[PDB]
Amino acid sequence: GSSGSSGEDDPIPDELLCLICKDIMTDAVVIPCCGNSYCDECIRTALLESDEHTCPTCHQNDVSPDALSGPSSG
Ligand SMILES: [Zn+2]
Ligand SMILES: [Zn+2]
Repeated sequence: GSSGSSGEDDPIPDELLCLICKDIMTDAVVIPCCGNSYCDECIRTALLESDEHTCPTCHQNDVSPDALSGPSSG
């Protein structure tokens, strides 16, 4: 050996991932209804998926989509 870089490391932890597609959340958004990490889109589509805007984590009714920590209109 005698080359270097002797040691295994752990990649981005789960805590830094969404509970939907498990993909880096370019724009972490925390929902008020309950509070969870979801991709700017993940949370966007979700609300759509269901008949109406009903948060997946906690059955909500019209969860303030703007409330999210996204000043870019979402
Ligand atoms: Zn996602
Ligand atoms: Zn919720």
